[PDB]
Amino acid sequence: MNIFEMLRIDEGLRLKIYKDTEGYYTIGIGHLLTKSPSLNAAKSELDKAIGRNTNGVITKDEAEKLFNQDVDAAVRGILRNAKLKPVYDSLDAVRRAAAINMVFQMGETGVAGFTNSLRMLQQKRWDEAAVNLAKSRWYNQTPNRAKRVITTFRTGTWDAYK
Ligand SMILES: [Cl-]
Ligand SMILES: [Cl-]
Repeated sequence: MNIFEMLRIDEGLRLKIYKDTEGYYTIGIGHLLTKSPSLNAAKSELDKAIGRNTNGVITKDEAEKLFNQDVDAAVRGILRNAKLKPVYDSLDAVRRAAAINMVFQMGETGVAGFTNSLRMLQQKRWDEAAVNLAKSRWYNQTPNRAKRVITTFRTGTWDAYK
């Protein structure tokens, strides 16, 4: 298991513009196109992202190229963020994958607001972090995904994903 296979389980793969759990236009492997209610705005964001006239459909290769860029972008966002980077550096390889999953889902700014959880993760207080991570809109809106990510931070294994 790795970050790619993890996010592929959590996000799915859809080759046509769809709305995500929040109602936002999305395509591929959780690639958010726009928060705007306009499907025309989505299509135009999609065209720009892929570099051709898509009419709201992309191929598998194209969904995987977006995925690759997005995983890369989430890593680079962790490493440039003063609050995330120290936590990430302190973690083992499995729990690093959990931190990436969270940033991919909710952005660097969102994860950086989990101030208390980040401190507990940094101190390696796993059971405590997991309890605090769960007291969140994140956990209440997407409980099954959030449980898998929280289990990863708690155990340091891929058990929630097998
Ligand atoms: Cl893009
Ligand atoms: Cl969920």
